[PDB]
Amino acid sequence: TVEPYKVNLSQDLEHQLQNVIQELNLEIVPPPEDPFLPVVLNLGKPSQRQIGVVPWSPPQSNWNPWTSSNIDEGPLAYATPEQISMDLKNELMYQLEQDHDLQAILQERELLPVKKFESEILEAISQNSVIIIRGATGCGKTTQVPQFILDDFIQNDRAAECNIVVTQPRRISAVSVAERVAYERGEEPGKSCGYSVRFESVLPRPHASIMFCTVGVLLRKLEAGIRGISHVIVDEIHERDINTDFLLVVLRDVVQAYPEVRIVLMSATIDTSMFCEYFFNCPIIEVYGRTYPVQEYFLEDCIQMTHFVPPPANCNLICGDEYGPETRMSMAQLNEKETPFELIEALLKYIETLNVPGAVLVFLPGWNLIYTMQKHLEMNPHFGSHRYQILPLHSQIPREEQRKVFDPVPSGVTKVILSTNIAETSITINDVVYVIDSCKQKVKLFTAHNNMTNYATVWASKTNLEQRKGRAGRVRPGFCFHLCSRARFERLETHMTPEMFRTPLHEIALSIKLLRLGGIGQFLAKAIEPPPLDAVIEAEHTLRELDALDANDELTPLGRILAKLPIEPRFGKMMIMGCIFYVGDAVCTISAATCFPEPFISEGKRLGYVHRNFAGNRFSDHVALLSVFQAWDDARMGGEEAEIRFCEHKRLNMATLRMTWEAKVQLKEILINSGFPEDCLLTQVFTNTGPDNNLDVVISLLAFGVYPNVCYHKEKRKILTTEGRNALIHKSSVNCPFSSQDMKYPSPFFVFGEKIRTRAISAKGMTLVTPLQLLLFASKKVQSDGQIVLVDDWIRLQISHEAAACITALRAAMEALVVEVTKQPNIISQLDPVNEHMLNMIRQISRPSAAGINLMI
Ligand SMILES: Nc1ncnc2c1ncn2[C@@H]1O[C@H](COP(=O)(O)OP(=O)(O)O)[C@@H](O)[C@H]1O
Ligand SMILES: CS(=O)(=O)Nc1cccc(NC(=O)c2cc(-c3ccccc3)cs2)c1
Ligand SMILES: [Mg+2]
Repeated sequence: TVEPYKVNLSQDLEHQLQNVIQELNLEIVPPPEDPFLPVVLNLGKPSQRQIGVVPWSPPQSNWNPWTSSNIDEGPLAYATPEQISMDLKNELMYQLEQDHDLQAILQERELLPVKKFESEILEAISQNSVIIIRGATGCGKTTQVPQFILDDFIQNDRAAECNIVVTQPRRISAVSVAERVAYERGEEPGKSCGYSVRFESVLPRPHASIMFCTVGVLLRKLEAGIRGISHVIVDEIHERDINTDFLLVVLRDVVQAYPEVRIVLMSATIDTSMFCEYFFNCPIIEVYGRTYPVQEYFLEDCIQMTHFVPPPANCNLICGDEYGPETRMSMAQLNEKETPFELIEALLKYIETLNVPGAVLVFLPGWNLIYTMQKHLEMNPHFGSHRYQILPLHSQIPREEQRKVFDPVPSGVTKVILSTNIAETSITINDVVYVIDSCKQKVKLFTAHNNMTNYATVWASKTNLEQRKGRAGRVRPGFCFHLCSRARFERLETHMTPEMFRTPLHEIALSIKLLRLGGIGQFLAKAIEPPPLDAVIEAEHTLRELDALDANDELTPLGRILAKLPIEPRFGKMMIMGCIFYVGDAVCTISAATCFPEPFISEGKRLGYVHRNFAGNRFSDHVALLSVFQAWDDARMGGEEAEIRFCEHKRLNMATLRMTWEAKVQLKEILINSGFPEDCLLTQVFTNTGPDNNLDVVISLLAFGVYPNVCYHKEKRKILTTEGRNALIHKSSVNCPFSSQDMKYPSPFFVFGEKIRTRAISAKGMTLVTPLQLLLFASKKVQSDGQIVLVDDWIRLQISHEAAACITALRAAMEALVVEVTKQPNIISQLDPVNEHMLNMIRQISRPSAAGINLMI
């Protein structure tokens, strides 16, 4: 157990709290008659009910479908479709006529398996409202089909009547495919091709254009409707991305009401009968090309071929008699929960002895096991520049480094790709003869009850291993090396659990309400495979708690704002609260930074003197974050090269800071348009060492945003979670003790970003908060016996009943103000003296000094 923490609160402040509560006429819960029966201090403190179909209209010559606005300037404002159609045709005919590098690219395009199905695909699309283009990965579904459709309208003098939307499940795919199709038309993105992912877009031209966006972005732009679009291409439907599954529900209603629209669903070689039945038994256009017979090998075959020996229910124990005693004895020593890196090294050295030039595609879960495998290889001098080109391929690296996987290598060098499941069905790498398959997947499991994020390394499906096996037989007779026992393969599920089954639904719930599609549960019931009940109940509960929905489950003015903001609704509300306190910029910066990896280059180690200094004396990763932005935004003043020098010298990832800043500008814009004043979102300079009340309030609002992630510090890295369970301070934290010197925290309480479950519970991105900040924002339920208070039945404080119930009343007073503010956001300019008195009182108890703490000593 742990003793109740004493909160040394001054007599002056305890009166001020009581005064404000009295001035606001707040119904404070009085003390208990006796101990043993404690009282809850929590103060509990609508629109008419409505199904609806998202409206549709075809392309128009004086309309820009991407900016969702009229063209009332330039030549295209008055110009007729016939002129635009001829102007765009003549331009393309002349380009193909001249550019010899473009002619060569078109000659590569015309060799892709999909090419010979061009006639049938175009014929199918023209006849039917919806079709499915099923076909193996590498035929050219993604890159060619949109072009075929566009060219067919250009060549047949109807370029003005074509505007294609193409949805991709991943961010990287939307941007990469746009860059790829642009190159294939001898352009950069911004002409015939463009992309619109989250916090980054390059808009294409208003006519005869393709938009490669993510589904999340499309849904956020449907508020007006699908106006000025001829075709909607939903790509990679087989991956079962939750937002894609959701869009198919929307699009089916759209097809039914507006059958003139054209929907093209594109899928790998899977059972597409589910989607066919869903879209009124639509046609399935089959696409195929040359494939070679790939030899399948499992963990037994690999260990035996390489004569491998590991260092110092389990399916590695189960092994057939048709194998060797040492093979069976060797395999048995391998832990299934880890990937054998030394075996992959042994498999690469075996691939050499076969004397058949070809690239090796190594499938791994995430950026960690790719980083680990890469580091492991470069240690051995054999896997050097002269003999091996080892290229990593995951989401969070520059596109320059990702483009290099397609580049040919000089003969004598082997191209080894250490990739995630991006290279499973989403992209095809050429000259791939060998595939080393870990047989694992990285999925984000989230259990709401304990607020546990688990980036788990779970088993892949049979369908996954069959698709990964097929990545070898596109050049010549290939080999696939599965690192799973022949027993384990039998125990694998046929298909991966679709995201709809195992993902929070509150972001989708808001989308449903914004687009006015009716009831959350009513709409999600129409899904191709509806989500489980508790996930819909959990979503409806989450949005009610935030006052995003009311008792009638109808969207509130607050809920409308949260829907438009593309971040966690809890961070969206934290930003709204931030605006009220005139710290809107800082909270927008913090909110943005959650969407990107850490700007620090720590390399999975403890932080150095340089990175730790950004934290100041606040014992906060979030203060460190805000501080690198202050330092970075100051360094940018001296041009681009000075920015690159600052980043290199301070070991910072420049691409991360730029994308995060860009995101902050876009979040800020959505608040401005929602009615919030300009001068409550200004970049206010701050100190991370000296007294700063604006930073005090940011950390108070942080506590709200990351709730229910709070923890208690015991000794060294060992911390106590909200479940009363043991957890660790993450190595990458500033609050992680460097070497043996134990940190003297002025408070044991920490709010934090993610509650990562691995071997043990690891709290990442930690910020120290006072016990007053704990009671104000980082708690829901509070019970008092008169002397002790019980915060969410996990930790106890020794604080005056009066102060604890008053701090609990401010929380309710703030919620009430947030509701009033969201009805008319411009009221934060001039507030009632009474409202500013409770804001000033929150500002007061946000201070360290308020809890008798001086961070400078
Ligand atoms: N960035 C790229 N660099 C080189 N080749 C590429 C690139 N993107 C796609 N390709 C090639 O284009 C062809 C079609 O790919 P794609 O349209 O993604 O196929 P799919 O039908 O599987 O979606 C493949 O041969 C692939 O190797
Ligand atoms: C609604 S639709 O489905 O018919 N068309 C559609 C589809 C997908 C995406 C977008 N639009 C965008 O992605 C973006 C637009 C702007 C923008 C807007 C105004 C001024 C300046 C920039 C930035 S991103 C439209
Ligand atoms: Mg594809």
